[PDB]
Amino acid sequence: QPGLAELRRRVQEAGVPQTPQPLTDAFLLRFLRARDFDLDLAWRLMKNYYKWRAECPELSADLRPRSILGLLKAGYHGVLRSRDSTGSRVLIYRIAYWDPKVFTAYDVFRVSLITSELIVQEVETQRNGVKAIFDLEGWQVSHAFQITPSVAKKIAAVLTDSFPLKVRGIHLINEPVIFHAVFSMIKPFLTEKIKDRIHLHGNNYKSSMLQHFPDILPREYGGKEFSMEDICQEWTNFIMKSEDYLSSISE
Amino acid sequence: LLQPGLAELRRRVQEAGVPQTPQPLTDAFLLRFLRARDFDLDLAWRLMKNYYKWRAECPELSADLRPRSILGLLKAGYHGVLRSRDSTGSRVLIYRIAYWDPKVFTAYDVFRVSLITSELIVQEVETQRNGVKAIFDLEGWQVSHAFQITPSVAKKIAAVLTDSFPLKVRGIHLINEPVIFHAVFSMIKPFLTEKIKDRIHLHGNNYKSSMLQHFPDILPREYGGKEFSMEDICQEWTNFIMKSEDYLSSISE
Amino acid sequence: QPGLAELRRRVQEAGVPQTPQPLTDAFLLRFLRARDFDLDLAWRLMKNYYKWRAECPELSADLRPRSILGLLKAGYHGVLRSRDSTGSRVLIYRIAYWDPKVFTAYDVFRVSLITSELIVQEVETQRNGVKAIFDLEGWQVSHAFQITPSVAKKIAAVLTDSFPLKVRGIHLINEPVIFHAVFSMIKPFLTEKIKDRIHLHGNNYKSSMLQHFPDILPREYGGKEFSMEDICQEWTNFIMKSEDYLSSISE
Amino acid sequence: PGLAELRRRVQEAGVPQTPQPLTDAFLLRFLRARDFDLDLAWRLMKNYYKWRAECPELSADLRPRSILGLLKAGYHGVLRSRDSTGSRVLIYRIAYWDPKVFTAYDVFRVSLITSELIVQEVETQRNGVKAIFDLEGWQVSHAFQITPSVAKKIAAVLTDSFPLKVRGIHLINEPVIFHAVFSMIKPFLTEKIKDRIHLHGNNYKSSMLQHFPDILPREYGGKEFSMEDICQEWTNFIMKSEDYLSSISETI
Ligand SMILES: CCCC(=O)OC[C@H](COP(=O)(O)O[C@@H]1[C@H](O)[C@H](O)[C@@H](OP(=O)(O)O)[C@H](OP(=O)(O)O)[C@H]1O)OC(=O)CCC
Ligand SMILES: Cc1c(C)c2c(c(C)c1O)CC[C@@](C)(CCC[C@H](C)CCC[C@H](C)CCCC(C)C)O2
Ligand SMILES: Cc1c(C)c2c(c(C)c1O)CC[C@@](C)(CCC[C@H](C)CCC[C@H](C)CCCC(C)C)O2
Ligand SMILES: Cc1c(C)c2c(c(C)c1O)CC[C@@](C)(CCC[C@H](C)CCC[C@H](C)CCCC(C)C)O2
Ligand SMILES: Cc1c(C)c2c(c(C)c1O)CC[C@@](C)(CCC[C@H](C)CCC[C@H](C)CCCC(C)C)O2
Repeated sequence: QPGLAELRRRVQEAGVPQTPQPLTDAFLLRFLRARDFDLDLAWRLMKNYYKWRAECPELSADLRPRSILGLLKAGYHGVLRSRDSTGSRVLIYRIAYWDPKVFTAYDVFRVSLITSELIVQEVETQRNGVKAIFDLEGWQVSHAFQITPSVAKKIAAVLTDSFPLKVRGIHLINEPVIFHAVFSMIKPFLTEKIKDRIHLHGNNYKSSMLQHFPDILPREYGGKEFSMEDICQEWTNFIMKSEDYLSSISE
Repeated sequence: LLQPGLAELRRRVQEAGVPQTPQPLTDAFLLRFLRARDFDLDLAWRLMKNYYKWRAECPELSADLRPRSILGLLKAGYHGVLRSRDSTGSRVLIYRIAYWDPKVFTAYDVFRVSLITSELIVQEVETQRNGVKAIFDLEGWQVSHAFQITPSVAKKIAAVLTDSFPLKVRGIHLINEPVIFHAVFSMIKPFLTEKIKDRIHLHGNNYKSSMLQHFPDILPREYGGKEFSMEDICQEWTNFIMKSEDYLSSISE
Repeated sequence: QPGLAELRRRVQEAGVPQTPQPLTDAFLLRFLRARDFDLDLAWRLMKNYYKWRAECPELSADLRPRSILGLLKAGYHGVLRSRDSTGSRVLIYRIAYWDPKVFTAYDVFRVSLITSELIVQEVETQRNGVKAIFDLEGWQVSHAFQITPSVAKKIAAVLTDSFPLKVRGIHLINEPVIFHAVFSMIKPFLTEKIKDRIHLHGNNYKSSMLQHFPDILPREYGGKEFSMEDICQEWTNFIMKSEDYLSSISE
Repeated sequence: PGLAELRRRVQEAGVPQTPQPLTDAFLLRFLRARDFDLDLAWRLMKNYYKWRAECPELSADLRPRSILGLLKAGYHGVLRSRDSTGSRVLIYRIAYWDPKVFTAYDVFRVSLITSELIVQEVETQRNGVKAIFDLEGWQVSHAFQITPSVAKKIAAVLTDSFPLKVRGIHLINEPVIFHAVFSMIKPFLTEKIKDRIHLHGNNYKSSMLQHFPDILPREYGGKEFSMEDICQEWTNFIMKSEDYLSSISETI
């Protein structure tokens, strides 16, 4: 790979912490692939990733799952069994299974960080990226109370050059009108390729979702072969089985 | 062959001193109000007082009903009326925002097009009985349109729609509407009865099948019909307004 | 009094609820005094009041103060010891002391209903009305989340023709600049007189407020004699002392 | 040092060699704008040329004759003195922008012209600029000119597409709607960036005197000169620079 050992010379001569993430070839590949081996942006992303980590100890330091197990058990999150036509990983998040009384927005954010770290190891996921589907049915004001400006800036960074993962699609379903109306305002001021990656489907999402993701959705969203229950429990399994590797890369 | 409440309405009108010009207080004219409220005399009277109150408060809309000043808008293709009534007998009106040039015409000019049309169709007994449905195609909506809809204009649209014109409004259909219209609808909903809320329909960009449920076999080709085009009915309606200009003069101040 | 006899008769003819608030002459005089003994206006107000009460049982049914005692102890609300120069009762509300995670907009609205039911018993308050000062310092997006269009409609009603108290002044201090844009949207839907009774004073409110309320404000707002904390405590003690009277007029 | 590596990349990447000559002084604008951080300077340089190629209707022509009418009207002046930190201080008056005669692009070109003139000053490269926008007389016709397209260009030029450090943006007499929306945008900006944006409102005299003591025109609190003075002085400087501005413009 053009820049496999080349990039490590920038890593050594800068003084990047060797722990908790061992600076292996397997770890350094994440950053190059995440920018299509553009060595220049790969280095900015690596700096931004560790900058993001040093800025957020309450989030980035701890990847140990046992703390957000209740959320996974409640069925907040599952990853689809298959990749989409572009080979991207497809993730589903379900707002109605987040209890703001029990779990804070930072706990919920950790779930994405955990999943992101496990799937980023997959080569195809590095090349093809991820698409994320947010089912906003069950949105309460108590959820909104949790999304402070500080939380929103962290969502922003992690989706744009602060994590070694291409975001290839953000899909919202069952959003409140208020979400769609505000987004309508910010939409025209966004770049051309970015507003091609954000999709607000509303309540009548059936067919737009099938255009984007044929054959691979759970029954709840128009598919025919499995349910959210299945993939949630499956993904919950994968995370708890990987809890040791997750511990070994924590602080 | 006495009409319920007509004799008494004619007396209340006289005791209150309702303006005799520009529109004469014929039986035909009074009956507009009674029919709009299904012959409930008290409600027809409250309506009739509201109608004159609204007119007096908005003379920059209500005084001049002559079409000449708004001919450009009709020529552009802003407004047409369907040939057929819907299945409940309503007149069906179509307004197309994309043919309103806001550099050229103000919100008040556009509003006058609706007043002119309403004053013409309210002469029909079947329209008095069965009301109107209006379809707004909001494709091509611009910030220039939004800025013309000042809080003042919104109040006069609300005022005129709230018990101030003797036409029953049986349905409002918006198609191709920007998402913000939904937020605006949410803000106004608590001020509406369930009956009225259920008459307002925002269909979105994928409106064709939903709007065909309401208007089978009578829409122009552009909206899923197959017998005529929008252009045909804009021309025909424009024609009719121009032939009615002598009448429209006589009911102007 | 002009119209009391006719009102008594109308009350009887129309089947106005006799419970939980008994239809004494004193109660009927609230409606007459609120409308300067204009019978038709007083009758209209009375009907609007019962209409409002029936539309909003979540607000009107319960005037028991125990559920909102926490808000009163936090220092949300007090009433000035003196009337203003025109004989109006003067109320203070401090948004910083409403925790929207703990109290809903409906709980906060109920505080005003309780206070209003208490002060409307005063003949001078019926004659001279009220002024309310809202200190919006500490306003958060989370206070905004609770002000739905439904709540906005109830607020509008009670300030205009659905509650038998003349509103002689609404003063906002430390209000976010956004309130001015909201005020522009609302103005056409209000008459010249009511718009004239709404005052937004900003962060530098002290001299403009003193023009309206010389000598009577607490120290926090430019007066000299007492603190907000004193008047919150006094008003809390009074609301709780009145708890049986309040229970006696609750459904 | 950092200059040598930048020059290498410039030759390697095929950075356009015209209209502006790629001198050591030209490259130093980019190094100084990012305090000699080579990665940041090179990124800035790349963004600058990218911005020019996407916006040739703005970037190709810096000749001032097309916008002399706007200068003569009193739209724009530069303070005779730098501020206490050495920044160049620019004043824009929306009242004197007739949006029927000049587009937002015309008005934007004035700022491009002023910027290409002051970036030549070493102390300006080092200490950046402050800009004051007097929004008295803001009309709906101005807002119509500010499309999303224009908004994106303004954001780019203020952030990472022009080699001038923006040290402060001051708005005075702004309508409520600027303040209302900005208050919604405020919490999402960084701490450093938020401390560089200042909305003074209608009562601005004291707080403006704080940031710029003894250097402002009479109109904004000073005593030594008028806006009209510095408008005319700046207009005459721009026009005396018209050959220079041609030399850094593409051919016609
Ligand atoms: C300025 C934006 C106004 C706005 O969006 O305002 C909306 C929000 C939420 O308000 P709500 O009272 O919690 O919920 C509303 C009621 O359930 C209503 O009865 C229902 O309509 P219906 O089902 O009876 O027809 C509405 O459905 P939609 O119309 O959304 O689909 C629902 O929204 O408030 C704001 O977010 C407050 C914070 C600013
Ligand atoms: C690397 C990575 C992370 C870390 C990630 C996501 C993706 C696609 C990633 O690639 C998507 C979700 C997110 C940003 C976590 C969001 C946490 C919040 C608390 C979710 C709850 C509610 C939101 C109001 C829902 C809308 C979110 C979308 C607009 C992204 O975390
Ligand atoms: C008697 C009568 C009148 C007078 C009338 C209408 C109807 C159904 C009537 O029966 C509907 C249209 C309206 C209110 C005129 C509207 C004029 C404005 C300027 C149109 C442009 C833009 C609107 C923001 C689009 C949507 C409006 C709907 C929500 C009504 O005039
Ligand atoms: C009889 C009566 C009631 C019942 C009353 C008030 C007055 C003057 C009355 O005379 C004023 C306050 C109000 C309308 C309750 C307000 C409840 C809300 C939830 C307060 C919080 C936030 C408001 C967005 C702050 C601004 C309020 C003013 C614009 C009124 O309750
Ligand atoms: C290199 C450079 C350029 C090129 C520049 C500015 C500055 C400080 C620069 O360093 C400031 C102004 C701007 C961005 C051009 C503005 C053009 C528009 C059409 C002005 C009119 C109206 C604005 C909506 C007023 C407020 C703008 C502030 C929010 C910046 O051009």
